[PDB]
Amino acid sequence: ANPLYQKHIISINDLSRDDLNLVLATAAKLKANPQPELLKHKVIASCFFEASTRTRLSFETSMHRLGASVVGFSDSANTSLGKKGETLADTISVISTYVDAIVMRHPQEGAARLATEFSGNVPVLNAGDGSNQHPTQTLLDLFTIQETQGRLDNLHVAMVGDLEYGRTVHSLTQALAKFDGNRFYFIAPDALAMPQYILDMLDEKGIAWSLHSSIEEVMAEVDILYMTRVQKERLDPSKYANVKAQFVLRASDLHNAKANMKVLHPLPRVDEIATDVDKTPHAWYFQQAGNGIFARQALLALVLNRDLVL
Amino acid sequence: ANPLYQKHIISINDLSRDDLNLVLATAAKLKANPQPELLKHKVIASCFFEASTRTRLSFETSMHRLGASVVGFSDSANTSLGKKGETLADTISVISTYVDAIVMRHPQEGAARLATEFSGNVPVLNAGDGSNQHPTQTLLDLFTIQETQGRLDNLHVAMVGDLEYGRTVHSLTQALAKFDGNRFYFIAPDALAMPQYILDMLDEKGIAWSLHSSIEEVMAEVDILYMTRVQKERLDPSKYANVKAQFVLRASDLHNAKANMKVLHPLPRVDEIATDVDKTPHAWYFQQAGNGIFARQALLALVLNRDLVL
Amino acid sequence: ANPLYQKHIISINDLSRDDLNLVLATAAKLKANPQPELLKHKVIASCFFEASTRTRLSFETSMHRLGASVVGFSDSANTSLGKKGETLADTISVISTYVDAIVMRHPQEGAARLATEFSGNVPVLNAGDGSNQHPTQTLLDLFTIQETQGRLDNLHVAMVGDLEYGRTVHSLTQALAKFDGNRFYFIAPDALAMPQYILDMLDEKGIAWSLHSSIEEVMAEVDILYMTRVQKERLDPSKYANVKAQFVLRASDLHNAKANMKVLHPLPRVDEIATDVDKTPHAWYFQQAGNGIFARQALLALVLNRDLVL
Amino acid sequence: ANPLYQKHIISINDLSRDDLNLVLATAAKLKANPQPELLKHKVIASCFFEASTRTRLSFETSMHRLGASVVGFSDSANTSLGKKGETLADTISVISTYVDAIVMRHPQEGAARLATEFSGNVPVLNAGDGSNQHPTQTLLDLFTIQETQGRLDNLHVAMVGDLEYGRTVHSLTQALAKFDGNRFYFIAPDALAMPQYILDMLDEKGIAWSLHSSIEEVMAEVDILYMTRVQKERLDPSKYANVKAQFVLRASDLHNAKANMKVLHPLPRVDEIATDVDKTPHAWYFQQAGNGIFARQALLALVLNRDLVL
Amino acid sequence: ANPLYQKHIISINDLSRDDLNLVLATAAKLKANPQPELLKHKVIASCFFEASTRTRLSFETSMHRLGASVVGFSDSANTSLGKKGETLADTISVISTYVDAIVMRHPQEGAARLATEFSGNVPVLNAGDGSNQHPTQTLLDLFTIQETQGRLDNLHVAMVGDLEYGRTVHSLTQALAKFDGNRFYFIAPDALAMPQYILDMLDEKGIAWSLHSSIEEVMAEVDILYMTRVQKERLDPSKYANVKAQFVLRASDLHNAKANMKVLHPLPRVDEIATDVDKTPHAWYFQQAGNGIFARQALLALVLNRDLVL
Amino acid sequence: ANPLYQKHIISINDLSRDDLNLVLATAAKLKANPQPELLKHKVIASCFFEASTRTRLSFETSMHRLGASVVGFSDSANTSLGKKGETLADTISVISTYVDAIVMRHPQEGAARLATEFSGNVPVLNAGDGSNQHPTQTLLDLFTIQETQGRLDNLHVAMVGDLEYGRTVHSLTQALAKFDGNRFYFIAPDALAMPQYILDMLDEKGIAWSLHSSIEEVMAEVDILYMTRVQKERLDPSKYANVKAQFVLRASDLHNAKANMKVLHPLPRVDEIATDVDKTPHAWYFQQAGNGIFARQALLALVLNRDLVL
Repeated sequence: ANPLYQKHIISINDLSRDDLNLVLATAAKLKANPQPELLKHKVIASCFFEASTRTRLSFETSMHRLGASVVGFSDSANTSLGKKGETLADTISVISTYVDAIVMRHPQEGAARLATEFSGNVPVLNAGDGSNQHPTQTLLDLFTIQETQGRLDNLHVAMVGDLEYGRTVHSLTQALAKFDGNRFYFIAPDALAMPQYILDMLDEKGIAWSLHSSIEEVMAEVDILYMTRVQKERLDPSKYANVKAQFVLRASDLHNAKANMKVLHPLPRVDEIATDVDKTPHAWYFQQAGNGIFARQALLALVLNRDLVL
Repeated sequence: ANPLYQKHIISINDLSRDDLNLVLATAAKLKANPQPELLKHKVIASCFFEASTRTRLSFETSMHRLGASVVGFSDSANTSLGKKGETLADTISVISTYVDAIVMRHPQEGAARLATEFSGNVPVLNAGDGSNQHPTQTLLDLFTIQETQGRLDNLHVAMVGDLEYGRTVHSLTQALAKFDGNRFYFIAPDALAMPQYILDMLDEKGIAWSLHSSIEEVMAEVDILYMTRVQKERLDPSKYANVKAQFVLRASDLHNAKANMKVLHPLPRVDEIATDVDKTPHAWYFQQAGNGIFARQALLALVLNRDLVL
Repeated sequence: ANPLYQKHIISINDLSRDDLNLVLATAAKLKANPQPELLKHKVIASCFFEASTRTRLSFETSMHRLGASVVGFSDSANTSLGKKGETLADTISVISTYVDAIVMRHPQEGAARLATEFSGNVPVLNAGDGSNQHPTQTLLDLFTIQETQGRLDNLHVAMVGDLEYGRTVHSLTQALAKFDGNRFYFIAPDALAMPQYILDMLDEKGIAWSLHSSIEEVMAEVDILYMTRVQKERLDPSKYANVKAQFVLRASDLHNAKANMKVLHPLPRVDEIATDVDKTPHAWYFQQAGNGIFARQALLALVLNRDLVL
Repeated sequence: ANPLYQKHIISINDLSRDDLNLVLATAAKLKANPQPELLKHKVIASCFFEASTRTRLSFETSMHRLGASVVGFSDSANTSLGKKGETLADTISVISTYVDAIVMRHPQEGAARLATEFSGNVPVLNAGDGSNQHPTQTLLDLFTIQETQGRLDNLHVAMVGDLEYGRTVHSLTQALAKFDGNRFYFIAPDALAMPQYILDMLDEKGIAWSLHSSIEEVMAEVDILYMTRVQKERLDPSKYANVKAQFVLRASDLHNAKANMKVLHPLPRVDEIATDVDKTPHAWYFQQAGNGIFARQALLALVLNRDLVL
Repeated sequence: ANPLYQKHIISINDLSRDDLNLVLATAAKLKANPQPELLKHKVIASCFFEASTRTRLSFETSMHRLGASVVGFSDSANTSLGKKGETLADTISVISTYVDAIVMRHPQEGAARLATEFSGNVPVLNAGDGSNQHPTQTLLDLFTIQETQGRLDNLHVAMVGDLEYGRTVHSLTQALAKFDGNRFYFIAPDALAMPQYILDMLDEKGIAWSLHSSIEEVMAEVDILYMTRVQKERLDPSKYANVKAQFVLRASDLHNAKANMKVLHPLPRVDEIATDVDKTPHAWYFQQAGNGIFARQALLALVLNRDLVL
Repeated sequence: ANPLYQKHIISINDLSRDDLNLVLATAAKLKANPQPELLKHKVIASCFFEASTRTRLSFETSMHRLGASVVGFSDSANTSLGKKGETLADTISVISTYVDAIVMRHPQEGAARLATEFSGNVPVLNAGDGSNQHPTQTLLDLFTIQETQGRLDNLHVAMVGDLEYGRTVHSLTQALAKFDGNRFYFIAPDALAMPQYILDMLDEKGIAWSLHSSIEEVMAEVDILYMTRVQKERLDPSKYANVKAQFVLRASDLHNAKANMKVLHPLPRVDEIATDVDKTPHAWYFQQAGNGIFARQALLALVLNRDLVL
């Protein structure tokens, strides 16, 4: 069997570098040469306790593309005091007797991990557990970077926006740190700077990093510019306008940028990326989104199919 | 390739007569001899931004009937924006990287056409865009008429009800006007008569038409009686009762009607057709509904499958 | 053909003992040796006019496990007591022209039966019609009992809880009464005792039954302990606490119980079964749930597939 | 006594020319010299089964100005279709043992009248009974006309807007027609003409009335110009289309008005009266509204105080 | 002082036979000669945390009749489970610095009692605390019995309806039993018998009571016939089945009543008392209701006015 | 006339120091010697377009205490649109013809000020206009501080909590800055610090202020500790618990505090002040609340009564 056969996929931190490459290789294989009948006869449960339509669509598309059958549900803001009756445990306890794997998304952190403890030999794949993990987002991010730079080492990577709450970039930073020679740049409105324990983790690994306050300072020399999504509630509406215009990206900010550089963004965006960057060779956020279905196919394939055909 | 392969289907007006017959022929073929594996390995997106259960059921059935895989969503009225953050454009920009074709229904007019501008080479099929278009409803209407009369030319066709707001009949009128020798009769409570630009278009083509105020005047000599659904809000509730009883159909109104005539209705009905007409040979609205899955199969087949097997 | 081919499945009382065994035998066969392509090319409609996610999930999984395609809908608080335009009849009249079978769940009693009157030769399977029937729940119950005791006759069966409103146990009682040598024990807070017509039916068949008020009195000598779910609204919140602690089950209540005994519960449970019973050999409610997909596979298979392969 | 002592005021059509005069006379008297202790020790019920803030504030203020105490309720979007069990008749049978008079507004035509049949000796005053009557509105209208013109005979009065449903203009016309020599001018968007019973009534009394399509025709001759309120569903975007501006009265429309001309509107207005008329000497709708407290004081005074000496 | 000056009135069970008498005497006094200035310059809070219109109107009217000013609020189907943060205790702590007395009604048993622990020197009067107490309802009941019978000893009183939950009949029975020689007659639909603590209480005091199943048995002997109010969920269609008509009292049921016999019902009534009894001399429920303002005047008078001289 | 006769009271910034003292002196006079007939024969409108029960109760009590009559309304969640038809301006235009003064509370900022532009010579008093002003709150705060310290100058004042959104403290700060020798201490979780323009205003006036992060640092030396109410939505639920325990006050935090110090809080509180501080001599928030009715009496008195009697 391959290392990931029948394993739960809960947290980025539970994966070696070996693992990561394994996933990314499979993604690239499946993207080159589809296997629309790899999971024929499998039935996967798409369990979105917290609605997330862009996430469900991607994942369910991945399932069909492998020929698997899909059942599931999207929950409705919850209701009053939850499911109220059913413990999450009971819920998994039952569903794990219907299906061959579970993909779940939930507002409480740790829910995915909890499910593993009642799912028997049914693997669960975390599609988002509150503010904790979202591994396929990170995996899709990784795959996208590698595909476009040809490598995941010795890269110049910028992070921009709400770096304090932006779990997307935490995860991507963590996983890029299992790679050598990489160099980070963090761009944030001061009271939103990158949480320390990461930097501590970075210094301790010997990872070059620089805190800045405007995209310009570094634009000329980065390979990936990864933007997150600054909110109108987080910062207040007076300080917002006074410093908002550097956490917004226009094509005119790309005059001195490298011909290999791609701009990434987990989506959705609102105003943080002006639509005029869309037409440039740098915009790669839609491409990135597309790659989600390969990252997710890869993961489902590796977990449910004992030996992989590259 | 057939003329429709890889084309967007947005508006009835974008189709030639050739086109229409092409669709209708394919419908008839598929109804006679199913191809439950024609679209095996295709993944279609059922995107109902505005909920419409009778429409989604029909369309999704069509998809499974051709062996395609279906993913999608039905949106929930409006707490305020269903979307707020995401532009429709961004939403299509993303979904068009997951799937092989998009079937969408939306409250704004022009939404489907807008989608085509961001869907790349992914075809979109309009399943209703506000009060503008609903092409598969027209096509299913056409197919139903042809099947039952053997021809789409030189026919005597009645329209009844809310002819001012009833887009269903506008479209059907428009498309029947791409045919020769046809003759219309419009039945409406005066302040709800058929919009003029239609008639202008009809006079200009040399199309015989007569405005009436009761079904009786014409019942004896029509081939199709197509009823729309008069509302309790549109006309007030005092004038309603005073003229309501001629825009209601009972079996007793069918004594002098032709043995070829079928009564149509896009559905649903409330009281405008009494249940006693159900048992008669003229009731064909349920049949009509059934034909929906053939009109829609045909369209999907033509669009996604380069060369058709009649 | 087998006796159930193309038959509607509406009410437990419409089935002979022969029928029941036929279903259960098929369940057992399918569980032993899956037929993931038995219903290939069938399209089933999953119509939940009243939402019930544990019920829909189970049923839809059954469908995909037999290789059938699934379309449907879940309704939103049946907001009020109906779809305001469409009669249920019209709705079935239409749907029965799209699909090969109908699985429906509805707030009004008799809705399933009504559907049969408009569905043509399309079979309908009742997945719950208000407080009347839920036959797959009973069938899954039956199957679960037989599997674990090896027989459906001469058994010692306990029912616990809201026996006045608990339709789950009524049905199970009725169907277990088409078997010989069975002995019941009813445990209820007095003003919630088992409806009489049941008992009348039992005396008239010569069925041994005893009314009790605490689980203890009988625990030592039962083969099945089937628990229902007592509500916080039905009994008021003063009397509740004064007698609640015997309609709650702990592992410590299982010291003198038989090594063949299994505890059942249709689910979900809230507090009526403490989680400490989960780890014991008696807990079988999750197993029971899993059997749902075999009872339900069996029924779809028998109905849609003319001759069965055991 | 006084003719109105202990009488109900339910409908305009129940009041003589004398009655009308008495009310208006009293009104003016009270307006000139207040009697803040006239109803000391009375308790009045302000029963607003249908919420209407403008109307309730007026009525209640009047009660306080005369020294009475007020108790009551405004009602709400009714959960589950009402007090449901409790008849209006039981409600009025009870409330009428507490209080000295009942002022009530209700969504059903005839509610005020039914109250009197159960109120005993407690007079009930109608503040609005569905689309039937609203006598104090009419009385404040009359009072405004009389106060500014010095008279209720020999006037030139124009009604403008929705004449089909403007219950205000029906009432006012009825009333004025109890007086000699008035001449009427009716102006509608063609649609929404005047009820034929009103016109028939004018003819027997021998009263001049003319129909018109814009105000221009009539502006130079009128003494009162009364505008109705005009809903979004009362009319549509299609009949707001070529002539919707006379539906919008502007200061410019007033250049040739007689100096004495006043413009009344029962309020609220949405767009039918432009704010630039507010500054003209003809705008009188706010003043009209404040006269309501005198009409209402008058009714309450006359009805509760045996002999009302000015 | 007077014994009740500055005391809280929370529960019937806190009041002596003398207390009861004082209230009733005062009530009669006030009813006979009003003192509309007795509480001039007092301000009372009418705190209705639970909406109850009938109760609030009565209480407020009483305050006004005694010349006090009223402020307060009626509450609503509570969004998000309350003031949530704000404790009732904080609420009472604040309000009791504004006002001179608090009349409050609350959905929780014990709320009035808790209020007194924070109200300081401000008396609180209980207007309903969940299913616990409703003292003024009970006092108006006693007052009506006393006024019409000339007495509260040596009576023959029948309670009819839901005796399990009829908090009105529990209270009234308790109070009457503070008096000598009353004999009681209880009548239920078998189900819903009287609470054993009440009966046990009667036996110690040495008081005659009889159980019965219809009113016929008892009609010729009773002085008061007190009906409870009876809910749709309190009972069901199955126990409305063979004997539901004695649950519907009709004029015909009254042929042999003593001339003095009065029928009281705390109201509202839905179907349990037919409208044809309304005309009989026995019907006294509306009079009963109007007596509430005296019971309530009385309480307020006594509690706020140091020495109440009749 | 006194300076405030017939003036609108909209914003704290529209009042001199002289004004403030004038209000506070009148408050004290009225508290010492009530004038229950000062406003006899005035009618005030209590217009709460946004509901606020603690605010309405206080204000309405003030009006009754002065003998004024009160009419008004509380609005119901603004109902999606608001009032839809009526412009605020029209609403004030009308109400200002009924009444002698307007007290209003409204969700939009500037609504009070707008009212003044249509209210003629009727004074309006702002009872809260979105997040802008609430002057009677500040005034009651001021009066409470002065009464308990004997002076409004040279005081040591602490502000605690959500100092970024907490308009209550902004206003109190502003107004205290029209006094000499005062010294502030601001206690906040960093991303909620006191808005700068305030501080700028303070530096510019020469006002000593110190930013801190825990109550302890200063407890020993303050005269007023004024707490605001930190939300569970504003800060997120992970960071909340990590720093929550210093914005919570227990009695044990009061060991080294001055014998003149009083703890203030506009109310309501939830957990930010533990109930054990209630019993200490420092708790003054309920007292503070009481003072609201004198601040508010003073204001109404000064505004509607041309010359004051101290």
